[PDB]
Amino acid sequence: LASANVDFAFSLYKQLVLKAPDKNVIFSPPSISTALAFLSLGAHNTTLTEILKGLKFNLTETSEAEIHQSFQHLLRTLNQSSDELQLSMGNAMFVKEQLSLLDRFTEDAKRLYGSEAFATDFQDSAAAKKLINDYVKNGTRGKITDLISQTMMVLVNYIFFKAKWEMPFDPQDTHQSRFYLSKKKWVMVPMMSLHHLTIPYFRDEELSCTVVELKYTGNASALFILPDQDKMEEVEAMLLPETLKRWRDSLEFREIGELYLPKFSISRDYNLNDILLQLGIEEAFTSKADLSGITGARNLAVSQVVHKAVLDVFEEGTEASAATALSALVETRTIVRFNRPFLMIIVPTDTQNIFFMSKVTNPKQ
Repeated sequence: LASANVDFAFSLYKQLVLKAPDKNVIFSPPSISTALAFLSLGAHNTTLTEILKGLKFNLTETSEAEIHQSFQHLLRTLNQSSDELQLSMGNAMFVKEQLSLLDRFTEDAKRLYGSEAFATDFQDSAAAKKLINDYVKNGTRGKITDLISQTMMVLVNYIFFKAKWEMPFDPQDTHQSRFYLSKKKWVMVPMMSLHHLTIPYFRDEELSCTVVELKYTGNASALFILPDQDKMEEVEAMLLPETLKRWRDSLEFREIGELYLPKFSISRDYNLNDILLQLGIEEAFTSKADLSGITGARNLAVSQVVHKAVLDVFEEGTEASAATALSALVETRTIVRFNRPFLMIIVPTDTQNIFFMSKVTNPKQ
């Protein structure tokens, strides 16, 4: 169920951070989950089993069929670009001209993942690569080749997101301010702010961090976690499903005098080969790969999996795209200030799933 998608998200995060301990992180779990399951559609035996288990499903409790039904359901709900909250996701395949495929593969891909097919000419690589990159701004790509190569096809999943803050910031309350990277180093950042507000709050003394929730208009919210100084590594160590359930259950309305949140934008390009290997998905990258469900023959193998994501946080709200754009200072009562490394998780209000995960160590990066 959705407990698999959340479980998969924290497992991925732990590995990305071990790869890079002091850089910014940004990724979309549901895009990476759907792409892998889209691939597993033409897989068999051990190759199949490693993918489904790598995704954190309990096979002793769920059949393969039920798993594809869940993703079909997940796709029908997401697509809702109208109620002030825009969210969209699609799948597609680029195939080399004159490449035979099994009727069942083509059919199921269509009925379960809404996949489209495009006749592609890879012999003209430079142009074939640009077309695919332009088609996928935010998303995941799986390059498939001849067992043991060239390029037979590329599977893809893309996502878009745009939302409005339920309590907008005013461009006139944004001021240049400090942001400490270390306990003695900092940079200048546009700091937004709100005054005299009541929002859900909770102080986690166990992990030494502060949690706050800012809603968007529509069925979604953003959670911001502020670890005390030199405590990020300790919060990261306990980033598990249970902790999330506990933070969301402990939130209580409280009044704040001032809230300062930096306006930023971050993007990342990931090569996921090593990571997936660390999670148990191995055989599909070898000669022993069993992807006979695509063309009928065991002559295909996965060579490369990449993920790309962009996040923009500003006065009006949040968007998964790039940016383009008196003010008298007050200081009194209580002051929550996100002027040091923090975490941000975007989750739907009535469900236990996550659309975006990110950590901000340096906003000017």
